Amino acid sequence: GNKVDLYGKAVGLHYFSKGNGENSYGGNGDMTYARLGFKGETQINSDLTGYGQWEYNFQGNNSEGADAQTGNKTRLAFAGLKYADVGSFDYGRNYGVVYDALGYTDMLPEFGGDTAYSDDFFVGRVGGVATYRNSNFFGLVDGLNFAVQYLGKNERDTARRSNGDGVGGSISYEYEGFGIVGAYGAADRTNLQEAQPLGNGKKAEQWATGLKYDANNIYLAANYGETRNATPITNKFTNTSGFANKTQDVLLVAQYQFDFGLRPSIAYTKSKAKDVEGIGDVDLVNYFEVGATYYFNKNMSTYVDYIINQIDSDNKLGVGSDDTVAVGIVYQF
Amino acid sequence: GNKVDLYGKAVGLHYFSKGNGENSYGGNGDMTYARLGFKGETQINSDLTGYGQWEYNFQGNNSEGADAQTGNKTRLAFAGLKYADVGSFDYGRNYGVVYDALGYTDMLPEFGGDTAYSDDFFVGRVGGVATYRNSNFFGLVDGLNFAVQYLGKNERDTARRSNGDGVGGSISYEYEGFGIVGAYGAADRTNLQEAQPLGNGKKAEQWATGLKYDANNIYLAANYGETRNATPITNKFTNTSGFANKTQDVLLVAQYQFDFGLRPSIAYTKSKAKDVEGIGDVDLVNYFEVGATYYFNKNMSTYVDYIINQIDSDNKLGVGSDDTVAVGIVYQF
Amino acid sequence: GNKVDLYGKAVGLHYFSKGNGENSYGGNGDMTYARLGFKGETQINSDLTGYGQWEYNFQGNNSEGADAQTGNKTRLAFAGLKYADVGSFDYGRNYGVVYDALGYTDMLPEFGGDTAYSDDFFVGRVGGVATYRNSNFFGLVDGLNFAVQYLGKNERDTARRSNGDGVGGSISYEYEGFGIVGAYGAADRTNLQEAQPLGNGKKAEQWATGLKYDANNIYLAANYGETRNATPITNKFTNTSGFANKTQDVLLVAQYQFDFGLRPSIAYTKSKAKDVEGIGDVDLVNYFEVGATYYFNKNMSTYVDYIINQIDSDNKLGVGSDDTVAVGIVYQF
Repeated sequence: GNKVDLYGKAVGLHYFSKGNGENSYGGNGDMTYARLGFKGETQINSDLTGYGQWEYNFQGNNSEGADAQTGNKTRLAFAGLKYADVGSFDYGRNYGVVYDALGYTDMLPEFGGDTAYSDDFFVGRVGGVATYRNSNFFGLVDGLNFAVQYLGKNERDTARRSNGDGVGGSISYEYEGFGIVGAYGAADRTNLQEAQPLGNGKKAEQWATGLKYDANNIYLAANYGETRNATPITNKFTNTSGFANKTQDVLLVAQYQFDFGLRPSIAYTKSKAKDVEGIGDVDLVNYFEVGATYYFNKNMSTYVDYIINQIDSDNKLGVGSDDTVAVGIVYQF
Repeated sequence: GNKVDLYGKAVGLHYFSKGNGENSYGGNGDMTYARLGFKGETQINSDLTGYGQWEYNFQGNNSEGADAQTGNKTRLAFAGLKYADVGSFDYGRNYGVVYDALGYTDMLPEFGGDTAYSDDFFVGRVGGVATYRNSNFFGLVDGLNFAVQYLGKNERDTARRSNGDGVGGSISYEYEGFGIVGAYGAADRTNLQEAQPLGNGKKAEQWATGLKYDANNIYLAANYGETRNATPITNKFTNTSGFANKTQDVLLVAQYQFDFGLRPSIAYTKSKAKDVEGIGDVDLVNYFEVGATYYFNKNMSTYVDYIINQIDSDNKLGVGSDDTVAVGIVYQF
Repeated sequence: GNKVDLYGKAVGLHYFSKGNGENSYGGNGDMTYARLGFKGETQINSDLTGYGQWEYNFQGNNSEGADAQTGNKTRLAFAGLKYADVGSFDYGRNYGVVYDALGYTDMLPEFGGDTAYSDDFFVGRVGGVATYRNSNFFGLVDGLNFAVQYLGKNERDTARRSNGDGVGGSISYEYEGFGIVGAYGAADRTNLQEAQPLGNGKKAEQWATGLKYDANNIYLAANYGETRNATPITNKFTNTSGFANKTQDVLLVAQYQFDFGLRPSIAYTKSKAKDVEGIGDVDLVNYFEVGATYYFNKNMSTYVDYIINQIDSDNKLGVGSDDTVAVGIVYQF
């Protein structure tokens, strides 16, 4: 009793931004890519299931010469066991447990989910996490789920992609279409992260809450959160980098799914950094979004996503101020 | 109604050239490799189909240490829609539209197709092309096909793999075994390509025609074409590089497919560069070919391909003059 | 009549060693990874089969930034034909023919098989080998198998991953649960390998014998062998490297497979280098092993593997002296 799906997609994708767009939200040019993965689950006995998943990203916008591997990576690689009502345990490269909140708004046709950074403690995909999850409180409270996650230190060659040991968890409750969630994690920073000019402190912290309504073809969600010493940043003026001492983040989304397959979307996102060395307060992300995806069926879709960028041109860190529109065509299986 | 094929091959492949063969057509040594891809198509309704394809090359002749990734790349990555008789549209990394002509002779057991360079405007696979294709003139003229293709600028880190914006197209007509085709495209060159010592001008151009007979187990084809500022070249003496101001190219092939599975092949190819800075005229490619593939069935084959190289030893750009023979064994699915 | 299996596994894997473990057997930290491959065989006729295989390793312990590709590689890539009782021939990247002996002890839950180095002449996976194998002596002697293998020179950018031309072979005999095997190969060393400070001589040689009992849920095996100028080594003091002039190697393993799925393991391995320039004799590997794998079924397992490391802290080459324990969870298909 094993079921394994090989799965994947090919995404023709193009970004339009003015001139460069070295000063835009998303950039400019061909951004085509493809994903390949497997996900499998085996029924060991009536109460026990083993499972594994691996997912890889292959850029489609590189040449076949020396730059062939740019932006190619494993996204996920983990395996786990799930026991009757006791919970599931998995270990590997997987989603940070703060993403249990951030996933609420990470729903846009192309962009969005800006604070769910990869290899960034608990907000995005990350290496070496052991994750325990429980559904419906051991089978006793329908709708009430929680998780705890242990993050092992990754002392890598850059501060940006490193972390120390840490712990995080999440609790959520869902009831006839509504959902609420909170997630928090904290971890040591490594000596290399500390040596960065930007950000100061021995612990990283990230938290977020989420509210959503997801029924009757309507999708509405909001996320609010803060981080300490955890959001990666760069000052394009001094070419210095590191982490924001604090940030406060808000993300809102509203979508509707029409039976004929159109799914319009609007959204707002703002992330503001505070106590940044040599700057003080400074916006990281600030935009409105209008977009749509058209689903032809479960295997084919197309979309447009427009980021009306509200970052101003005198942003003190050099964050791009121009708009970006993406257009995509997607075959997936 | 989705059909997706995972497909691939493992190719044990060895090249024999004298000494190095640093001065040969093809080189020398192990050239084993494998390909993995998917290709999928979904029937959206009776008249509309969505489709996607991704294909990757994994060299099999690298070690498992630092050189593990040499020559590994995505070859194709695109998705598209095809509507009743109106045409097909796809976007991504795909074959340049001049390959609609060059494919006629790109038929040898191992070598051949020399002017179908990758990441070279319209002659080979290339990034960021939007391609429209029409079969049988909207359903009105059986056998008459055309295409137009829009190439978005790729300002990459090398001249060799860069291009500016451009447009190309092709028209072909097939009738009881005979086929004729023409294709032309033109594009801006980028500032980096212009700064190269070899080749001068603001536009690249490539064109080719093709004639073939493909029936009764016979395959015969010829391609003639020219390029301006588009064929990549190197002078091994001065170690300078760039593009040939002009080239003129001819490719001929003849093959026969015996029912017992042997498919012998002979061929001629010559590509000559003109107005090369500091040289004038100079051959790029000039050889005869004799070879065969033996098909055991649709999944297994073996072949030998011998390139009787007619480049002379005093070639002014340093183009290799020695012969090369390849021997391959292929399992594919 | 083609059968192709896509296959793979996701392995959550963690190593525990004291402090660094820069001075341990196995290291420390997340070592998660995934494998993807295909293996196919086509029945050409009643007596002839074609076959191909490709296998790749994707690390799961890298970040998605610049280090994304570390430790990623093709492990195997070859294709072949197998004729009735005459034998099989394949060419590509495959197991060196000395591994026909070393495979006997390469059976531990995580570690073990220490002398089966990759890209190391005939002991491990290697590029450009043509391998002929015969089962049951042409169909005439049940249980008696042999092989010969031709290794083409690989002049790569490092000594460690290079080799010259060579030949190796193996002969084995199996009879109601017992097996005996011998394998030997020799090859030229390349000029780059010769220029290394460690190891001196024009030929590499590697041989090994094996004995095993494999029946009634018992597994016992021993391997003994020697090498000349073939085992790669480093002196962490002088930061010099190359090959051991000689080594002598022994590997023992004993395991039991309980019907309920537990498979305990114990093992001993010692590899000693001799005539090392500026040192004389020096241990390379010396440990005992205790471990177990628990198989839930054919798709799911977990294991622990503990290396009681007997290398001392004053080892003259700087070989790590500390212990390592690994813990893994594996989903495979």
